[PDB]
Amino acid sequence: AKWVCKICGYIYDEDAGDPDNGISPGTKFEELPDDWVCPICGAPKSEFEKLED
Ligand SMILES: [Zn+2]
Repeated sequence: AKWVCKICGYIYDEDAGDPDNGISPGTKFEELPDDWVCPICGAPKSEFEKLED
């Protein structure tokens, strides 16, 4: 599953994960932290659109 920031235009890839902020390659969107926000703009995951999946 790929996600996107519908603010800044950043992207999450549940493949590539996010070890940068303590995500492993194969973590899910809503299987992220509560306090997981945008690594860029600081928009919480509430502000992250999907790429349809
Ligand atoms: Zn953002």
